[PDB]
Amino acid sequence: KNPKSDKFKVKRFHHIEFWCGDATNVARRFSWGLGMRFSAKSDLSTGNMVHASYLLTSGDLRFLFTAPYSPSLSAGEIKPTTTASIPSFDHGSCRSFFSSHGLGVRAVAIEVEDAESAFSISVANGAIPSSPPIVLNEAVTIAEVKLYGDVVLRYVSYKAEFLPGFERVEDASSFPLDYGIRRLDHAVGNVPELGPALTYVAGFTGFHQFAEESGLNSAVLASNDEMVLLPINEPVHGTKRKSQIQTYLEHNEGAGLQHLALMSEDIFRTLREMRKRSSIGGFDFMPSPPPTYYQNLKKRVGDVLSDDQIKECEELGILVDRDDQGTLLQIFTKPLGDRPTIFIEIIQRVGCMMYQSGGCGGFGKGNFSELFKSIEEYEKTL
Amino acid sequence: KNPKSDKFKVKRFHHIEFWCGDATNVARRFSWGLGMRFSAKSDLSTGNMVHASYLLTSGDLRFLFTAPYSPSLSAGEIKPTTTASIPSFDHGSCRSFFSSHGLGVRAVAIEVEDAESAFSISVANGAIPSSPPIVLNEAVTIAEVKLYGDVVLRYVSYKAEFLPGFERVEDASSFPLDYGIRRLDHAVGNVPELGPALTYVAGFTGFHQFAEESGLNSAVLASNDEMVLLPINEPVHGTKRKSQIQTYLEHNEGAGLQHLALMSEDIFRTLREMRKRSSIGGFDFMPSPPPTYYQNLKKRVGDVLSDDQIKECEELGILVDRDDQGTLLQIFTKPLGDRPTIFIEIIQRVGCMMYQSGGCGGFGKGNFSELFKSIEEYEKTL
Ligand SMILES: Cc1cc(C)nc(-n2c(=O)c3c(C)c([C@H](O)C4[C@H](O)CCC[C@H]4O)ccc3n(C)c2=O)n1
Ligand SMILES: Cc1cc(C)nc(-n2c(=O)c3c(C)c([C@H](O)C4[C@H](O)CCC[C@H]4O)ccc3n(C)c2=O)n1
Ligand SMILES: [Co+2]
Ligand SMILES: [Co+2]
Repeated sequence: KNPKSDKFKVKRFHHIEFWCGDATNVARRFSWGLGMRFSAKSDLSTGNMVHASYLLTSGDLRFLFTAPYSPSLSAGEIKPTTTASIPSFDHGSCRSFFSSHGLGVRAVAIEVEDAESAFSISVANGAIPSSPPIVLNEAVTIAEVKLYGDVVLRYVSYKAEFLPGFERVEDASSFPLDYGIRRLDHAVGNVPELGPALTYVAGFTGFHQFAEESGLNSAVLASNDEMVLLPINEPVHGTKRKSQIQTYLEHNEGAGLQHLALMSEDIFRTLREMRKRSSIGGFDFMPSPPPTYYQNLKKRVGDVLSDDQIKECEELGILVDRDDQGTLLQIFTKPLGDRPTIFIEIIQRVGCMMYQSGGCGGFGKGNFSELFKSIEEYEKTL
Repeated sequence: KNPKSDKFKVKRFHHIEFWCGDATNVARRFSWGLGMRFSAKSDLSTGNMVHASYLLTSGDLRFLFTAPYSPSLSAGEIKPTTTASIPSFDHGSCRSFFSSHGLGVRAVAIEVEDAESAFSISVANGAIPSSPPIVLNEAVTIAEVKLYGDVVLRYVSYKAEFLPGFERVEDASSFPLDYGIRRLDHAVGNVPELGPALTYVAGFTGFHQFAEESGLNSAVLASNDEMVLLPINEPVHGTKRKSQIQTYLEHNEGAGLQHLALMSEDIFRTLREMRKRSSIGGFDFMPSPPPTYYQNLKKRVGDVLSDDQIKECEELGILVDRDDQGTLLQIFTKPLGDRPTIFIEIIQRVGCMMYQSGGCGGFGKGNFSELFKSIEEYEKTL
């Protein structure tokens, strides 16, 4: 069931903004590790005395990395005279976020039909305002409401190239890296209590519940065409192994974004390229499932994947799940930074052709049982 | 003249510590960009609840990257019960340093015969104490005094593997990168007033002055065998072009470390490898001198470098200077992070064979005039 109850017209995920201590070093690391090109900038060289912001892109995926300069460079400015290209930016909010949470996602940005109306309707329906609608160069409108913790849901709408005040990046600095990642599939929050978090967010968006012992409860909120997908997790206490959601909350100092799932047009090539770079500046992946997991794939998805394609999943540590509608290939990175908090998921979906409907195959919930069983079978085998 | 007036026995540069917002991302970026291997760690996986510290090495060059965790993880600790592996670390000092200065060098560490005696003699001779001598596992002693700004001169001495509490890094995480960098040649501070800075540092070390219109005055302090080299710069005001030292002080919020000069055993190979990676996660270099500069090298160092070796300098943007004792090959990176503050110099020295004496060829002061003249000649040519 999809009641299509969005209270305002939502299009697609637009970008993700990380708040950083040094945007240059995080952006260069992510660019090499994920195969994302340097696409735009707003910094001292573009007249921005307030913050350094660098945009990486791969297909439709947009990762923004932002850090504050010394407040002294902009001390004579006021908001009417600001040189910041992102008017919601605040030195104090950014420093406090990073000191509290470490490196992580400040903004989950979605493109909407009209950011001013989305902001008003959201707030009229319970959203806590964070930054009011601001029109940039009579061209782009941006507004922000609280999502969970210190993460904001950012609305952006365009009259008709990222944002005014950003400059497109010089070719020599723009190496055309590409490992096959094409768009953001979903963005996942960890919270202490799932119920109130869902009620808040579904309350002000109209997003509906998407139909779907290991330490979490989770549910997924979705827009009308189910292309904006926002899962939310809560911990389950008193288990044998401590909940990874609770470990997140402790190290993150509370709720925040847990993982970003990036859709690849070729998850085999993406993982080959990412794994080649894991130990030379890139990202590391979680430990691979045992061979028993891959023997069990024949019975589960042997009608979807060939023996060679299953063996390729085994070589790359790829996990596989399946819905009543489709099939899911997924893998998780180790944490992106110092703290055991945010990580990345790489994903590719098979099925649900109509274009492919959003969330085809689910989110991998079936792999909690399949991993456990396969680990037990492997332990008993040896 | 070398009076050999060190007040305590100094050996060599030991390491450089960067204070970071996220140590993981800076260390991975530096590793790929400079060809430095992941050598040791002290973090949550080693029992450190206080800070994440990662060590990169190339030859004798040691770069340490350190960031604080949430204070809540260590809130029940006291200094007698600390899990920090670096006892001078303080969450508040680190957060304040980074918020004030951005990414940069907190500690210039030198290996001494006895860190407790070096600390006592330094303080008895005017050094401002920063962290008292602390003996780690009855094996290593560490102590810190202020150098300039918020940069400390760290003393380390060994009874007889980086520091106790650090673990050597697993092979799979340790990719054996190497672009030829072998040791730290010198470390340079920017200060508002050179005179008092020199008098302070030379006062408590006994380091002597090393014998050597463009916006700076500078002088170099050196240990007895002149293998520890600490240049210090001050701005010169009222010039045509604004002093780069003054721009540093403004963006850094005061004095701090300006550049680290890394000696390569093969500066041609180092620059080839670094430039291949500039736009895929590595470091960018300053704009190359005009061809007139390289035509002028024949008259200056044609007895030192062949035509092919001069043409190789031209291909790589390498600068060349010469002493009465030796010849200097050098090049500078763009700033390492968001702010136009710290950068890196790659260097290789020819001559002064006895081993090679420290500082052979000077520090490139002759290239201020040579660059200007060659730019004027190139402008007139076109
Ligand atoms: C090393 C380690 C330690 C622990 C405690 N769990 C794991 N782990 C996962 O984190 C994991 C995740 C994050 C997902 C989804 O992506 C999420 C969806 O987007 C939203 C719905 C629920 C979310 O879980 C799916 C399966 C997972 N499976 C099987 C798993 O085993 N891995
Ligand atoms: C783009 C740009 C803009 C400006 C204002 N200056 C430059 N520049 C330099 O920064 C530069 C530096 C940093 C050095 C040494 O390494 C230092 C020694 O270690 C200590 C003694 C003095 C120190 O200068 C040598 C020559 C330099 N030359 C010729 C130059 O032109 N480059
Ligand atoms: Co997921
Ligand atoms: Co130098």
